[PDB]
Amino acid sequence: SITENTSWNKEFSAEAVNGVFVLCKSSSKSCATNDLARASKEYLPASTFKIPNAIIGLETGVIKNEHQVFKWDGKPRAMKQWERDLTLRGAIQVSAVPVFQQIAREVGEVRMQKYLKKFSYGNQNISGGIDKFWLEGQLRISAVNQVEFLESLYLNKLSASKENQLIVKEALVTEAAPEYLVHSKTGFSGVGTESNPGVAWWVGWVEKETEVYFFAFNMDIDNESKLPLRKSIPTKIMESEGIIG
Amino acid sequence: SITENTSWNKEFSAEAVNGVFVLCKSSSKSCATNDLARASKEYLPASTFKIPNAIIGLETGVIKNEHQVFKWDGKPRAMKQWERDLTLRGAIQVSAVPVFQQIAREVGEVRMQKYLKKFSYGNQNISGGIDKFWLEGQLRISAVNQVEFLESLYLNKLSASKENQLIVKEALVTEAAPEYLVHSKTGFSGVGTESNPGVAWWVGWVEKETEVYFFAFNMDIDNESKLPLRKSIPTKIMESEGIIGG
Repeated sequence: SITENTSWNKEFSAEAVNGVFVLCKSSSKSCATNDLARASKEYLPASTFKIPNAIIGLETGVIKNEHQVFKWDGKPRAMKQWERDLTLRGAIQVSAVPVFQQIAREVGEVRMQKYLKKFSYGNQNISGGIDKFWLEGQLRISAVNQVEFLESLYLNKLSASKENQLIVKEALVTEAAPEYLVHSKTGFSGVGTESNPGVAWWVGWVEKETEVYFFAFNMDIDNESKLPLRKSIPTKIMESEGIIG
Repeated sequence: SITENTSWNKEFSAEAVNGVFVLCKSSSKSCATNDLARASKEYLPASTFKIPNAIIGLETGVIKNEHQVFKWDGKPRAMKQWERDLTLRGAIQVSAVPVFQQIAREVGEVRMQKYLKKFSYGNQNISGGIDKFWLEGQLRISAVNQVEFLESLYLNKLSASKENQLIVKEALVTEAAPEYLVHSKTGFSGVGTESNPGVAWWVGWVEKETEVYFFAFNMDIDNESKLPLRKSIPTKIMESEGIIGG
């Protein structure tokens, strides 16, 4: 049961951001958001899709194990940060699209469709090209569905081996302290246009002491300069709730 | 095979210390140390023993899974740091004794002995009391053996399920950046005296870009103020090797 916390809009009004934050304590049965309507509205997942794509790559054997190195062929890539050999974790953490485009091609449409049905992943529409459906195609997922999916992963309840779920979880670690641990992933589809803006995401979970909080944030974005808000707005909200290391 | 780099002794002498650092690139077939003799000398593992103990706990079913919460009964602990409920990761990282003493008791001496044989864990001598052999007992392990054991864990080659090895590995993450990840564990037997020192440890591995480095450090400790050197000396050596920065 999700409730609407109107005070959480304060953090969005300052930057004139149209977006949504969903935060759940312990389980997805206890959630709150700044915007009930937008919470279940579906958007391109962009690089947040690297989470299911990595699990599927491991499940199908396309990715051998957690120590696979994705070698760079020396050919130009869109971001300099991607122009190097990367581990599975590195490729996820730097959001190396071309690595995951090749994984998706090797998985193929039939297997991709099967796993997204098992994972209950959004509208499950992978039309738009096997290497671009999550970037510019027809796939859509809401913030609420992201939290449901992440909770499954946290609990090892996805239809995949526990080993493969654990591998992907360590790849998502982004903040670590003795009694505080964050697993998270960003996404950014691009800037679209003023009338049809892009979308930016931050999704994950926080473990503080013996509690766990699942979260998903998205926002409309038409100016790349606003990108950091995808982390700072959720972080400010979480810190205001005492979720801090 | 392991080579000696005496130029590293500088980093220890400056600060009072008698100790050893072992550092290996890619595998334990490419290792270097400041002191070959001390690299193979065996010392009490102290809380570095939480690594095998946790794996054994999971393998035997004593620890249920990665999400088990170790609840505090309310009775006082040596430290207030531990008078709280802890996850497995928390119990490893705040180095919560009583949690691991109970795990050891439940595992029992016969099973504990069996797993330390499978893991080739030091002198495999667990006499001294089942809940204190790694803290005050007869168990000893060298820095070289620590690296070998950690490399096996990294590769999922210990005699344990891959799932349980993965669970324990996430619990050991202590630093995280996109292309830099550290798994590590400290240990400290106590502050001894100048003539009968305690031992302090830092062991782990660093994944930097697509390379991996295994490490194990120990030092004699006879002054409480010197404890942080267990991280700063290895850090300085690793920085000199180009691992830390760029």
